[PDB]
Amino acid sequence: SQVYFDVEADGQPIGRVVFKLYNDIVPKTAENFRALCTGEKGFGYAGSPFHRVIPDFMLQGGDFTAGNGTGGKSIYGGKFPDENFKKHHDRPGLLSMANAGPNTNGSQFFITTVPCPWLDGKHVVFGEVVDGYDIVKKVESLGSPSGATKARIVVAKSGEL
Repeated sequence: SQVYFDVEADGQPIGRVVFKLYNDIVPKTAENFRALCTGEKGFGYAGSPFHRVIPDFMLQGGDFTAGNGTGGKSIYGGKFPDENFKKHHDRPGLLSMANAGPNTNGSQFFITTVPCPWLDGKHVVFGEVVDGYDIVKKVESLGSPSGATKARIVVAKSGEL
């Protein structure tokens, strides 16, 4: 599956980021993300913020309940188990699940901007950027060491190709 994000910084349009999901390696993790992009469950990522952007590290988002890192939920109810760890954080431009330790996957995710081998076996990798890596770069340059954002960066519209 390929899904997309239309990103905006303080009401202003930046561009569309397109992702391919590893639906034949991590089918349940890729499905959570796909369904949250389309909003077909009546809830999902449209309108949700990138609440934590660390330059030369990653972009963290997906909290569509509270917007600050404390919320969000998966399509299976609450949190779900780590599906597997077959893919590694070996290149920039990967989608990987945020969590609160083992088997606590919900809706939060991050996008890497550098190889992160120290996250292998801790975070489930389920996709990569196939188009718009330059909008990831623009968003990244809006962050800070602390993760605080210089602008309100929102996933204004999301969907599936």
